Amino acid sequence: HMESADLRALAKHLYDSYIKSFPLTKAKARAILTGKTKSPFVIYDMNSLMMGEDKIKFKHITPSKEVAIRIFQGCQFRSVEAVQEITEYAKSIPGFVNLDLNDQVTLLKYGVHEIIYTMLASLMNKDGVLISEGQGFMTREFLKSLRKPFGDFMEPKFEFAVKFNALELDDSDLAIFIAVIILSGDRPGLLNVKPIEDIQDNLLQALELQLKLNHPESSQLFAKLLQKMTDLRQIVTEHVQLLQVIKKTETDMSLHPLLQEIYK
Amino acid sequence: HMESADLRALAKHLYDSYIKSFPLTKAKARAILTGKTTDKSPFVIYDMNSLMMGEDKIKSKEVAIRIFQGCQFRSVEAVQEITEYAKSIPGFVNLDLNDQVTLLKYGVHEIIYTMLASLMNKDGVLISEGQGFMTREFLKSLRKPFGDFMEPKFEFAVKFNALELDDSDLAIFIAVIILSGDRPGLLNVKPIEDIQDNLLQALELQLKLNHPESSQLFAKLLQKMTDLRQIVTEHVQLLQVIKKTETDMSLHPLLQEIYKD
Ligand SMILES: O=C(O)c1ccc(-c2nn(S(=O)(=O)c3ccccc3C(F)(F)F)c3ccc(Cl)cc23)c(OCc2ccccc2)c1
Repeated sequence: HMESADLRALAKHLYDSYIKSFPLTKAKARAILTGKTKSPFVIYDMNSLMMGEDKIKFKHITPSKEVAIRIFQGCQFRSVEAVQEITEYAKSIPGFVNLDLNDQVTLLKYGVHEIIYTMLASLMNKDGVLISEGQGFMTREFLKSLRKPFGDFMEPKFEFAVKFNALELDDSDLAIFIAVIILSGDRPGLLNVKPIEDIQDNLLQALELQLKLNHPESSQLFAKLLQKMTDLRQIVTEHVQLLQVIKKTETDMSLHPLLQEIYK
Repeated sequence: HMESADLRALAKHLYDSYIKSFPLTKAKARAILTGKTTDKSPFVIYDMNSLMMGEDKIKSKEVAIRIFQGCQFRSVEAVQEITEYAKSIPGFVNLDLNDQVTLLKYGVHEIIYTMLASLMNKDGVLISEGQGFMTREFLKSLRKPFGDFMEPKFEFAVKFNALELDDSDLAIFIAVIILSGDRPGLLNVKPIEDIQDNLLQALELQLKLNHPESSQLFAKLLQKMTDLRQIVTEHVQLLQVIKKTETDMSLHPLLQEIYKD
């Protein structure tokens, strides 16, 4: 199908583009989280949150007065930013911009949720999550302690991330894996599935070789990573069901109509 | 890590046990569905009266209920066949007893829909050990919530069947599903994942030898476990609607235990 040297070329192409499109790489985030590097400002309670916004000025925690909502909303602000970074990255995947324009939009629409969850694990450990390009760190305990349903909104993301991180993928692995997710030929409404699965076949070959060369001791890591695509689809659907319960319950949630449109 | 000849021995073992455990194979089912055989033609059920004639030929309540009850009777039989097969998977019966139960609890339904695809084409499904064939249209036309019970299984089967797996492939794939270390409540994840590693190596080699032109079939088959998980969840939500609506309607004790939690 594809020759080994071409698969290495595709892997390197995707890695180079992944570094340019995403500001905070997994390699950099792990340096911050482990204490192996300007320590980030830590948000662990209500007062430290108040000081963090006053001193660091986090752009997702600014002008809807209740903290739990403010944080919940802040997460959606960052997610919308991440969609644009993922969209730019996808343009670098060989073949993608040659696809039918509606199919490109469909692949991004249904794939960004899975990729956001995947890449959020890079920024997490069992104790919290990096924010604002790594300058802040919000503790798991503070997040889980948010009232009513907002506390239980955050914890599932940590539970997935802890399991996903046990695979010990690095950025060069993740760049191919993210590409594989985007090129899923089973998204609803696709007009021309054939070139999408043709590209995914190439990407899967490149991921397989990448994993054997970069983790030669990690038996069947390729298979195990593919099994995580089950966890991703399952958690996205759960996430959707969680929002719908918020939307139908919480009357303090309204933003400026123009803001509501941006985050539709 | 395992040797090539050891992986071929494991595939042959599993295929052998699969033939012993499941009376209606994919190979037999396809001979029935494709026809050109006067000794294996099924009686076709497409409406009430042909169902009426079916009782006499294949051998007191509402039709949609009788059909539903029939599936649960067959589901219990399938759980029995699947449990027999699992005991033959090297290492399974050596596991902690609670884990054996847990793997079966969460695995039997994913396997049932996998092997049900073998009995399906786009127009209907074989029943009663291949003697009957019930049309998709007739099933979809059942009243209440029962009409929508089967259609998602058909939608999966049509896609899954496009992979063109045979029984020797499916024997390893089914084993991989059972030995899933991510089932909730498992006590000893590590020995389960050691077994699945061997099974995954064996499935990979099997697919390369038996489908050499079918690029990345291994990867594409594993992505199908996502479709399986979704169908189980849909089915469970349908049962709960039934439990709260049909209060004269009982489930088999074996089935009730599987669906608890
Ligand atoms: O930098 C990043 O790469 C980054 C990306 C995403 C998120 C985040 N998004 N969301 S989300 O809005 O629910 C959402 C929306 C659409 C689709 C998926 C999701 C989601 F999968 F993740 F669940 C979150 C919910 C909980 C948590 Cl802990 C994180 C997120 C992110 O959070 C950083 C953050 C944390 C606290 C306060 C402010 C910012 C960072």
